[PDB]
Amino acid sequence: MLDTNMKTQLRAYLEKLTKPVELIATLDDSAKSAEIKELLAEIAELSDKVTFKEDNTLPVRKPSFLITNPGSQQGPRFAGSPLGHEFTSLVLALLWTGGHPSKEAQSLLEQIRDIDGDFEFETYYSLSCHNCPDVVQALNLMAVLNPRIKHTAIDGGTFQNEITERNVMGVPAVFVNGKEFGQGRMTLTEIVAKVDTGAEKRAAEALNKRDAYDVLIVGSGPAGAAAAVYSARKGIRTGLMGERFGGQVLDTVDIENYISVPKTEGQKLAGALKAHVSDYDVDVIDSQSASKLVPAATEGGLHQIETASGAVLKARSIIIATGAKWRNMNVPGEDQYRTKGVTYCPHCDGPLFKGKRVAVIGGGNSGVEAAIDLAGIVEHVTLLEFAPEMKADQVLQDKVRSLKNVDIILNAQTTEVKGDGSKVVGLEYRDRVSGDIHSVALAGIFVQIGLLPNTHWLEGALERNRMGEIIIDAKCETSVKGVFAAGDCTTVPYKQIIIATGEGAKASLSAFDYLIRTKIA
Amino acid sequence: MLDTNMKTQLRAYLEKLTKPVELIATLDDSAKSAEIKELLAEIAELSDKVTFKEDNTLPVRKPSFLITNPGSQQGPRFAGSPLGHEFTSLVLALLWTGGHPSKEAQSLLEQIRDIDGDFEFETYYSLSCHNCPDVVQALNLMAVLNPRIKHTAIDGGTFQNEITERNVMGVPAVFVNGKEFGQGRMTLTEIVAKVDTGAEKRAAEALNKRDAYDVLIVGSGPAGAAAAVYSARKGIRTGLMGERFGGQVLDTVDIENYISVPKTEGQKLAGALKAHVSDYDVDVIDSQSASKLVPAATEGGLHQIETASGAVLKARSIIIATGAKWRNMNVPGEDQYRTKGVTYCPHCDGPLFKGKRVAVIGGGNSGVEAAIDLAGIVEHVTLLEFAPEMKADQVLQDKVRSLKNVDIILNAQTTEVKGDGSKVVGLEYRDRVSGDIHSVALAGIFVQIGLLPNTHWLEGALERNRMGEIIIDAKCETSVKGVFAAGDCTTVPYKQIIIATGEGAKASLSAFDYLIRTKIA
Ligand SMILES: Cc1cc2nc3c(=O)[nH]c(=O)nc-3n(C[C@H](O)[C@H](O)[C@H](O)COP(=O)(O)OP(=O)(O)OC[C@H]3O[C@@H](n4cnc5c(N)ncnc54)[C@H](O)[C@@H]3O)c2cc1C
Ligand SMILES: Cc1cc2nc3c(=O)[nH]c(=O)nc-3n(C[C@H](O)[C@H](O)[C@H](O)COP(=O)(O)OP(=O)(O)OC[C@H]3O[C@@H](n4cnc5c(N)ncnc54)[C@H](O)[C@@H]3O)c2cc1C
Ligand SMILES: [Cl-]
Ligand SMILES: [Cl-]
Repeated sequence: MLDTNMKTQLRAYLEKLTKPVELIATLDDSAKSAEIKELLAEIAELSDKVTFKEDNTLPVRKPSFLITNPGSQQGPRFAGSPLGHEFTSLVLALLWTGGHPSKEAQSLLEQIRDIDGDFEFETYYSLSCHNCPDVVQALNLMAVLNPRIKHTAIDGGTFQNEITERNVMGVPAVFVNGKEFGQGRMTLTEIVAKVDTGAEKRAAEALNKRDAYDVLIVGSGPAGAAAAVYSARKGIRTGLMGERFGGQVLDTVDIENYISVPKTEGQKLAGALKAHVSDYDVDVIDSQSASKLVPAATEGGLHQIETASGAVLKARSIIIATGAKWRNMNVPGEDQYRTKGVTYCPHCDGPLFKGKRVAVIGGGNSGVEAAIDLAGIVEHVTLLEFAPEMKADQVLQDKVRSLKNVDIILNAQTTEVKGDGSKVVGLEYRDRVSGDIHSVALAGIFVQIGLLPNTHWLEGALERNRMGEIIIDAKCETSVKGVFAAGDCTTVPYKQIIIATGEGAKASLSAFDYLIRTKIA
Repeated sequence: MLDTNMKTQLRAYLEKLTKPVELIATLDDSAKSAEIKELLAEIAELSDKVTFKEDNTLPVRKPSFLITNPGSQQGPRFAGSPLGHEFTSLVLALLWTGGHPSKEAQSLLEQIRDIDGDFEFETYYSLSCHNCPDVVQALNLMAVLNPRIKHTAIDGGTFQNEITERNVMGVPAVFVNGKEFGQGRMTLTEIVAKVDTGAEKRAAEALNKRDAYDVLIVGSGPAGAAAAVYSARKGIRTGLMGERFGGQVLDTVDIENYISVPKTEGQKLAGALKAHVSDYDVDVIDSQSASKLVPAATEGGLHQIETASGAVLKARSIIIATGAKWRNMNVPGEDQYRTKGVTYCPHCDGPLFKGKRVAVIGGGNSGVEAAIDLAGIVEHVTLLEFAPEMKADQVLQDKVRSLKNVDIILNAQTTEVKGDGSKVVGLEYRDRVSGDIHSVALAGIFVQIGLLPNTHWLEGALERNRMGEIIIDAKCETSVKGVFAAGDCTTVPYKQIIIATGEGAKASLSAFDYLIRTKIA
């Protein structure tokens, strides 16, 4: 059943709905059906914009419910329990249906809304499974975005019978129009690339007719832009493809460590990178997502990059510069206070809180070192570690535990970020041991949870470490000849703009060397 | 005896004398004395500003000659033959005496002119020795700069007797005021550091009383400036010492690959780096040369940096960022056409010569790849390799030998760069096999001979590769705990401004990590 903290979190999330949401259930006399009925009734009382209706006559699984807006039959459907690890999947399905935007690439969202064709997806999950959430969330978002795409996420614990009849060997297990589609972790980009394989739009057909490149750079944040300038300066045929030019820089509000520029803005630096790239002959391709790398069958041959849009670009050398997603706490309040107290930048804004109190989320070496540094300039620091013991090396723990102005909370998970509409003013978190919720007043929150390199699409194609970073050497060479990598998606120790531009340059020079050594004279 | 090409080169060099030079010989009846007499008479006929006088009554070795200006007794003295590998040492002694400036650090020159005290140096060399030239040249420059410093460079082939009486075991062998001073390769900085050890000036005594730093950065070109910004942003006590702020950037005229800046000037970028560093609390120390690194005796202890001026700075961590000297052809015309056709930049100015002819000096992988690239955009390329066979990998040779617009000259050494007062117009070089001199008309010369990392002062203290580059890993860690390195003085594969600033940042973050792990709480 929903426990007290899930109800508290859900209420906070739902205050944000801008459009009404209706939960339509189809139930039978089973015990599980009674749990679902009680669950939906409990969710509906948390918000004025959410209502519960039941129609036991519909030709759908029992129990199951549709998440939609009044007056429509559009939306994802959950068959069985949507709690456990799918709680966040349920929260997102409610918020997106209620008008909340997705954080996915805008070009990807647009391609999903334009998908032609009918696709009925079904995904089997288990409440304890850790990789099902991403898959369920990706397909639910597609169903919210395009009425021609249906999705029913099925709880394997409730429809145990189906899992044996259909040979499901592991979760998450996805079927589309009756046939196996995929198993295991999958990103929205990879799902879209696999399903929208028909006559591609104008953009795709055009890309398919481009001549092969001497170097194609994938991703256009600072590392890729830097590579593009260096390559074009050598006069070779250069392609730079990416989702949106500028990478993380574009949305950054204040930057004070891009060497030689005391202070600039994300939009202006991104614009300057664009102007530097436009000073040369570079084919800049925007609004495209690379979905697959197919290595050259021979030395001096061509590598291929497939895109989500269905096109295939080809080149003599490749530079991967897709960056990384920066992990969130995923709690109510976080998005709203995104530029008003919640800080994700790895090495900035500390002097901003001199004389104030802050928190650091994460107890690994970076988290503990971030606390030690902040302790030197802020009035106070609260550090929250999810595990029962800090993960940092011993020597760091010993030093952080000797600082009077720092408090270490173990076995804790943030449950909410509080504000007054203008700035952050506190956070609430939960003691994993006892379930109790505690509050703490503060002006800043430094999230230092981790990074998620945008490299899943390269799985099995280039060697990566356990965290997903592409392994490179000093020359930015990968495990595949002619393929290089630069920036935050690689094993480079620190993630900064000036570091990424320097890596992009190195990768471009290595690719140039590789080209002269292998290109036919 | 002087051969025809040495006479040709010397005549070209001496056209540049601005002040008259007098060669004063003291000779005996020996055969070697007759050679010296003929040599000096031959040099004096090559220039209106050079005269030969002999005074066999002076209390100096026979044969020997003083290189000075009329009316003075100041200058270096050569005892025996000044030819063979000392030819360039003789050329420099003539030019400096004739008013030509040294390319050494200005602060170093100033310290030499201010040396108090009398020092009579003697250096034994052999005509075939390869490391004697630098030592002889360093001491000769000191004697030209300060009358209280005398130097007599002695040809061991002529004074064979002395070499056995004084136990000389190898050359170069230096004595000062009668006592052994040093043996082996030595730089001017290291010689000055060892001889000027008295009551240091005001600057030094002041430096000695500075508190220990949390990080001291040695060298203030782009890598060191970047490190300084990153360190100060962490709020630690940061010192940045260097000879002259800006490093190679300061004298660069046009820069078009500093990412995000389509085009700027060396003076302006250097100024911007200075402004970024001044936005924080960094103790910037100029006009100082590090001469020795003394590693901390214990973890968490202090490393020491000794300076040529006699001071000792100390710090918990050190970042070495001293860059590299870029090798020259060392021929008449080169200096004068420094910014007018002769290009040393590793990856710039190629499109500048579209439709024109150029040369590339150097046949290693960089030289051959530079030729292949230029061949794509210039009308013609002549590549000169000193050795009898290109050193580049086979695959590169095969490709460069298939390009019709490129000519490869093996067994060659440039002897002169020609111009019309405004721009380069050609070069002459010599065929090592036959001695013949050839000319070639052209508008550009790309020198790609090699780099000389400014790391000799670190010999034996940090591990370096055969070329003198400090070995580092991805985190910029060296072979000594708490000492990091960044930029052109390290093993980083490519030497560029944007690459160096990114490395400086990495090194600063690694030093910060090291500091939190070892500094007492
Ligand atoms: C909120 C915030 C503030 C920050 N502030 C600073 C700061 O002040 N100073 C600083 O130095 N650093 C800062 N950083 C870190 C800095 O932004 C990164 O280190 C830098 O942007 C990394 O550059 P990059 O080129 O490697 O990758 P990114 O900038 O991530 O760019 C990669 C690009 O590739 C795109 N892409 C991803 N996958 C694909 C695919 N499959 N196909 C095609 N394109 C794809 C991405 O969408 C993106 O546009 C900040 C980071 C954050 C999150
Ligand atoms: C003529 C020319 C043009 C160039 N043009 C470009 C270009 O357009 N774009 C580009 O990207 N790159 C260019 N480069 C290369 C670029 O300048 C270098 O890669 C860059 O300056 C390296 O920075 P650095 O900080 O490592 O070292 P450097 O700039 O060399 O600076 C090291 C500093 O340390 C000082 N120092 C040395 N020894 C000591 C000591 N013992 N104690 C104290 N201080 C010391 C040096 O004198 C110097 O000031 C050019 C190079 C040359 C020679
Ligand atoms: Cl940052
Ligand atoms: Cl360059």
